[PDB]
Amino acid sequence: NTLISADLEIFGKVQGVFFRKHMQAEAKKLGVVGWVQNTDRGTVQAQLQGPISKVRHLQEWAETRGSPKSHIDKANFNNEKVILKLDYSDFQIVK
Repeated sequence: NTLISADLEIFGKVQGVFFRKHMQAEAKKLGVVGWVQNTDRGTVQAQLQGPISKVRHLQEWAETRGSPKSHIDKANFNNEKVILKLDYSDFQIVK
């Protein structure tokens, strides 16, 4: 039904801990597409697209679960918009 696109950035101990791999794995199970990236500021950034329910599940994962060794201090969500079709075919880990 309703598709959304939404940005996020996660802060804390979030690099070097398989965060990108685990986020990608969860997104693929959920049917969420887009990308995730390590920033040069020690944070993780992503864009998520998909059915709102599935995006919400992945956003919850990013904010409260993460990978086993990650510690999440904060999660920022913004630029959410309703979209009519997906701009991505799957969820990529990007450099």
